[PDB]
Amino acid sequence: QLTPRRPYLLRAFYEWLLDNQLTPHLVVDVTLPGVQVPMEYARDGQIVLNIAPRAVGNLELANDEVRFNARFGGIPRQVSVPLAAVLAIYARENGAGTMFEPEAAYD
Amino acid sequence: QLTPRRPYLLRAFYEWLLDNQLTPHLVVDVTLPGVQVPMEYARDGQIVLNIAPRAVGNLELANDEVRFNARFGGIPRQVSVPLAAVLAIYARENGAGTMFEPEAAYD
Repeated sequence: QLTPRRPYLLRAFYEWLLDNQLTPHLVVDVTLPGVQVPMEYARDGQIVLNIAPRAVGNLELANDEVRFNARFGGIPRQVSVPLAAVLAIYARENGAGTMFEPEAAYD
Repeated sequence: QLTPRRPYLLRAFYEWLLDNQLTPHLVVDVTLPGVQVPMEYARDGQIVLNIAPRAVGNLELANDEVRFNARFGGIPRQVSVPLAAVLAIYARENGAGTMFEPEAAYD
């Protein structure tokens, strides 16, 4: 009945990480549908994308999707990750962050 | 280690609740140092403060403290609650929300 909270938590942890001068990495499960990522880096069914302001462009941490574009292997790429497919957000350095609990809306 | 995330979590749930058209209330510990709330309404050490945009003014959910203006008992009052004293946030209509985990920075 109520919307999922995952995108809001993702935004808060993202900011939190940035304020602690950390490099946020999004952990995505590329097995799910709608996931548009550079599969060449996916391994064991999941991919870890650096989403720091520096490393990416046009970042939109929306409720429906996490979108952005960046160059991989020298090729411009447009990335789209349904929130359903967002596993966790960790800092590359320390590891601080969180794994998102499953939610009814993402079934 | 790192700074506390409660402020960011507080902001996210606050956003999440309003987006679901719910009424967010704070649950404050009036026992801690620096808490500035209209004590007349505190009950057994805690005060439930409605923080919806209407029932409040100049709401500031900063990292250090929650500040806002409101009138309690016909008299205009300034509320100020150090993040350390915020126990939980929740929707008055369905109890949706969360109680914050204790964090190091607040000992």
